[PDB]
Amino acid sequence: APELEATVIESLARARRALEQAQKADGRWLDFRFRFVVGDRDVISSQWVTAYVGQALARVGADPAVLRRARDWLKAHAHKEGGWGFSLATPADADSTANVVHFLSHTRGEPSDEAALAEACARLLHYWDETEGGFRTYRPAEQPSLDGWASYPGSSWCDVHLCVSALAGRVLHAVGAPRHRPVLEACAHRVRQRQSPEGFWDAYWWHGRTYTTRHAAELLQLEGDTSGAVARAVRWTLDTQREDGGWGNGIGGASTAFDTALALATLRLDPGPSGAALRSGLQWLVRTQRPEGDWDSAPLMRMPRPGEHAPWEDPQGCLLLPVLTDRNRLFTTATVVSALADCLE
Repeated sequence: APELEATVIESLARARRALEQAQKADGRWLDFRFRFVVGDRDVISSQWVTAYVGQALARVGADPAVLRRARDWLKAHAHKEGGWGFSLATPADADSTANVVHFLSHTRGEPSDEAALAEACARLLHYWDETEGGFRTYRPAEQPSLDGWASYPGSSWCDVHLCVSALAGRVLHAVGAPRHRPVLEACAHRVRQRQSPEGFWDAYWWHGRTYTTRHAAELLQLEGDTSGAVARAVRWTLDTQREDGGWGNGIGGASTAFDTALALATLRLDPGPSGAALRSGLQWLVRTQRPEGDWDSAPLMRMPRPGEHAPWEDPQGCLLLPVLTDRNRLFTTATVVSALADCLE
């Protein structure tokens, strides 16, 4: 498909530019905005978003200086303990930390870079639950936090989370250290067991059915699963594509770039029946790309109340805060860039 391939290459170039140009002078990317108290300052994600955007740009061979500035920022802005989190204004967490590992997995060979990656991996494993065979996003806090961050023992913020476990397994596969293979395989076991009969997976942190599906399906493929999980996830994905060629969140949303990118990344795992669906989804992204080179964001990430242990059962009713949008479009756009790269390879 030469005409499509050229338009996807141009799309990716414009997106890479938009992401690179959004980098702050000190190397960080900022997105997400929220707070719990009206009479306070907004929390903005620095560490998580920096790692996530960095990883996506690393994957597509973006400006090595941009990438280095971001790695250096992350090294100098780790939490005192526990790795990285939304920002230094919040506790550290497994998912932010997994994204740091994922970003650093692209920089291998120099002993300093090996040390930084091994350290990040050690921090990720702090969140590993050996008894349950999954990752908990937050560790139950030692002392009650200052502004009532919901990481206390009993909070669902500290449960084993399927979305985080799926990503963390993929990330550990990218690192490729034998010592981590046991954790990686336990993550795959958990996702295999908890796939819906329909073929999707639910998420704790994500307002939809697209996110865990994408990560869990790839994890199982990387693990060589023979149980049909990947094919069922792809069939579900094919069956849920919208008439405009995009995908939405699967819980009532219209087509978004985020959901479409996740869907495409899922389809590329089993491309045999999927070629027209891949092409139409790529066309949807090409057609809807903003002039700026990014895509429109939508409400994608949900913060459940700590007393809610199954937010997927009540996505509208579980919310501590309104569903978060990445209003700077960097998280959405980084998700797209990864999918475009996947589709070009």
